[PDB]
Amino acid sequence: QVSVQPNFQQDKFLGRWFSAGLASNSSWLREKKAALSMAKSVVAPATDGGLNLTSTFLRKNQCETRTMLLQPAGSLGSYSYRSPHWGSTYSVSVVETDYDQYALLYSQGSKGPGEDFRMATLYSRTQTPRAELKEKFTAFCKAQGFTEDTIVFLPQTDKCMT
Repeated sequence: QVSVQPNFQQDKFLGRWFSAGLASNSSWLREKKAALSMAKSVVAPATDGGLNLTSTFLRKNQCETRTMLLQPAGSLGSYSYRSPHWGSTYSVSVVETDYDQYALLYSQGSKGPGEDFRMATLYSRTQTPRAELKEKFTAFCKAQGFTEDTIVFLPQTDKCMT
């Protein structure tokens, strides 16, 4: 169902990214806003196989850091994530990227109570992606069935980014 970036090259996907947009279900957004803020996300190879995604961001008056392990799931650019909290698994795909400016990711619940969860994410090498990039994101989000009220862009911030 979900496309992956053709000939995905993980060697070129590493290092610092910023979360610049998201889209998800109505309910999740109902009490997870206010207020979502921009995250700094660092991508590095995992010795257990796959990639570690380490995110830092402002939440409840403090900078918080979290690490997500993404393991290969069958095709280059297609990964799986197991939540350590209650154990749900999620498909996480790098749908489209140019490596040096943007990446569009798509996450879907696979098994567990998180099964029906669907979320798209815009990652950007800069904190302020061009209008054209924000349009690639809106386009993918709408094509996947997200309504405009569920598509949220996250503004530039300095807090927790250093």
